Amino acid sequence: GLEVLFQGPVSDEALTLLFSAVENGDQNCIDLLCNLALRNDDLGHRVEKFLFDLFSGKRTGSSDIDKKINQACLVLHQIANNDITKDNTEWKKLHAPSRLLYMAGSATTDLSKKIGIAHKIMENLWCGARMLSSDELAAATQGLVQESPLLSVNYPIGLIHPTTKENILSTQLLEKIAQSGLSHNEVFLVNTGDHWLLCLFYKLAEKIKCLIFNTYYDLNENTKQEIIEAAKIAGISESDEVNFIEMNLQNNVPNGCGLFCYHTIQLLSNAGQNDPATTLREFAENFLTLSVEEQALFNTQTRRQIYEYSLQ
Ligand SMILES: [K+]
Ligand SMILES: [K+]
Repeated sequence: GLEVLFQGPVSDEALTLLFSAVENGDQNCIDLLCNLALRNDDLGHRVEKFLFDLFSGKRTGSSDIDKKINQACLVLHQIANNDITKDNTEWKKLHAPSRLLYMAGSATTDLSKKIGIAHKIMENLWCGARMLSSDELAAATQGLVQESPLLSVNYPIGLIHPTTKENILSTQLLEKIAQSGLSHNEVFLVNTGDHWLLCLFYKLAEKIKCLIFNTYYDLNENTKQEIIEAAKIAGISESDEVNFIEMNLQNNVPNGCGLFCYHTIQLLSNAGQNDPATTLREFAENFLTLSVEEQALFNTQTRRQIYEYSLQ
C-alpha cells in the first residue's frame, strides 16, 4: 500500500499511511522513514516536513509514534556523524540548516557529537534553558504572522540603550508610525536584561489601548515608567491606561520569556475577533494549572517550532 509514495506528488493521506506503518512496524519502517526524509526530491521534502511537524508537536500523534520518532532521530544522528556523510559535503540536507539535521542533533546528550551538527545549522541549540536571541525570535515571530495581515510584529529591541540611556521603544514606535503607522494589532518585543516583554498596541475604535505581557517576576516602577513614556507616543493619555499583565510562568519553563511571546502572538492570530487582554490572561492563568510535564512539553515543542524558521 506504500507503493503510492513513488507514484507522482505525494498525498497528505499517503504520508499518514507511512507514519501509520511506522507506528505499527519495526526497524525496517524506521530505516525506510529515514531514507525517505533524506531525499533531495519533492517526496523527501514532504516526508521531512511531516516528520518535523510530529517531532515539534505541530501535528498531534499517538504516544507510540513519538517513540518511533526518537528512534528515527537517533538513526539520523548516526548518519550525520558518519564519516561517509562528512566526506560528501555536497549532500545539502546533511550539511545545511535542515529540519533533518535539527532532529538528528536532538538524539543524545553528548555535546561532543553535536558540534559539527550545530555548526552546520547555525553551542547547544537543544538546551531547554536557552535565552532566545533577537534574530532567532525575529525570524519566528514574523514568519508566524505571514498569513495574518492585521497582525504586525516588529524586530525585538531592548528597552534602554546601554551607552546612551535612551528609550529605544520610544524610537521604534516613532519610526513604525512614520514608516507604516500602527496596524490593527502592533506587537513590540522588548528586552529588559533577561526578560522579553510582549507589548501589544491595539485600537478599540479610534482609541489606542496598550498592554504589557510579563511572564516572569514583576517589573520595577522604573522600567514600568520608561514603558509608559514610550506608550504615550502612540496616543496613550495617562499612565493608568497601560495594562500590565504579570504572571510568572517560567518556573518549569526556564528563560521561556521569548517562548511565551511566540505562543501569545499565535493565540492572537487565531482569535482575531476577541479581546487581547482576555485571550492572554486566560492563557497565563490556565498555564499555571498545567502539570510540570505539560509545561516542560510546552517548553520543548515551542522551542522546536520556533527554530524551524531558522531552518531551510
Ligand atoms: K502580518
Ligand atoms: K502598519
